[PDB]
Amino acid sequence: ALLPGLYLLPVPIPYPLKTVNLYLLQGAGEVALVDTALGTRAARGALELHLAELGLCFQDVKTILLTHHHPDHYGLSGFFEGLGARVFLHEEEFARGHRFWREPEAFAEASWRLFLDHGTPEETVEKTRERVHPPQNPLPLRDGEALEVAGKRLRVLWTPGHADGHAAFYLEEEGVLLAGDALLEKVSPNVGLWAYTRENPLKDFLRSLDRLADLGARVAYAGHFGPIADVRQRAEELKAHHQARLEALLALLDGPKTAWELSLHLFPRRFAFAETLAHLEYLREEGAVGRGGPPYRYFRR
Ligand SMILES: [Zn+2]
Ligand SMILES: [Zn+2]
Repeated sequence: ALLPGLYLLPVPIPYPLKTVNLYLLQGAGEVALVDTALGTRAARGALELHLAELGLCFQDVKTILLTHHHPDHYGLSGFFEGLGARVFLHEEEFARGHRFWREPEAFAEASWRLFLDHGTPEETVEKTRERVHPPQNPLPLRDGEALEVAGKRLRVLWTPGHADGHAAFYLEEEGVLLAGDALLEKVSPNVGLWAYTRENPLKDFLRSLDRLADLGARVAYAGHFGPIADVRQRAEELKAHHQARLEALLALLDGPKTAWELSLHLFPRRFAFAETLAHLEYLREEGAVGRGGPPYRYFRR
């Protein structure tokens, strides 16, 4: 129990992060989940056992609050919805990451072309899609809106970057931030440029870190790894981290290079590619780099 009626629920995931952190809220006769893991036997089983420990079934969870559309957070939302749960998702996900799951053919060609144009040589995504149960009627959340959930009051903080409609949930009185993947303690959360992403995802991400830095939160519980005791400090560390990565990427451009080959050294794979692309497009917008093609080869001015 992180607070009375607020519980950390670690769930195994078949991705390099290995474990996703879900948050269970119980109170005032209500039960809610922040994030849902995904449809594997190991993930479903772990979540069931967690709920059982609290005396609950899947069917007891009537409210779902999603930080973002990534499979490790969004994967079981449609399952819970099928049992009668109400699913909440930030509005900016709807035409992007949410559409990606709902309409497999909406971004398919662009997704592959983005890889190919940026030097990727000739699916795990299909395996992922099989583990994802998209909600049919999710309700759009808005930045700054206030939710009364299980006796607690949560402020919706739109924090784009890691995902377009990424939302953190902030308990203002307690100063407790449910950060999702906008902030992590050990590594940087991915900032990837995908076919459905906003124009400059890294710029969004750094502005989101600024927003969280000035928030005044007393503690952050994120989507992965351990608790974050000093939120401003970690936000400032992730700022500095990406500044170092930008400098590192500039150094790697000793000649014209593709995003694929660059991603091997900037990250000594799919996520590495998208992150590298995000950093390149940030640099290009600033004018620090240019590109020929397609096939795109980036160079340092
Ligand atoms: Zn994520
Ligand atoms: Zn995650």
